[PDB]
Amino acid sequence: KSQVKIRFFTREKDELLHVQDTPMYAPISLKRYGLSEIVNHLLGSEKPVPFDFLIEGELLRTSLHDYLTKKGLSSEASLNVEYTRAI
Repeated sequence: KSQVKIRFFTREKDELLHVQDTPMYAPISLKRYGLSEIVNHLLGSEKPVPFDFLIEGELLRTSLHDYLTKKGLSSEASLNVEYTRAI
């Protein structure tokens, strides 16, 4: 119940901001800051880039947990998580 499967993608044109399609598990407690830590690690960022995250176009304003609860989904859901340079 503590983890949820996520896959990252971006519409950013900058190739250096592109991560692989690969799925991974994330704690449901994570919010924008934790998720940005994951993406910047995957990118091997020199200096960390501030990211915002969207799920099916809705800005992620709190935790993955809160999103799942709002949508009536269990953490057995697989989430398609968009990232963008911070708004």
